[PDB]
Amino acid sequence: SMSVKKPKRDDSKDLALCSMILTEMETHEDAWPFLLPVNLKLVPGYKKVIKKPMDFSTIREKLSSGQYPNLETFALDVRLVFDNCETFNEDDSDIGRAGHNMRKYFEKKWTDTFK
Repeated sequence: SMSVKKPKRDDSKDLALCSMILTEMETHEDAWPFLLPVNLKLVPGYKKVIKKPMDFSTIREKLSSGQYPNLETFALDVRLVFDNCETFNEDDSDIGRAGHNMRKYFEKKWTDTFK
């Protein structure tokens, strides 16, 4: 509260470490469904159904331009990519499986780096 602060958790490396994680996700073999924004003209249903589209290229641009105020807003956009994928894709599809694999991969890197 006013003039009463918990000790300062060092956040000075968070930008670098989020960028490293994002690189690792970009280079995973199963990242191909997530690299670029879904083409809203060519994928029926996507525009109406997926209220907040998100992809790794869009995260990378946001990261590079100071649009994440802290590491939790970064994790929220990564999870959004996989939550969108689950909303639109059957679990037993290549893209559905890709999304489960990537979410697992991300959550381990997240825990190992920051928890």
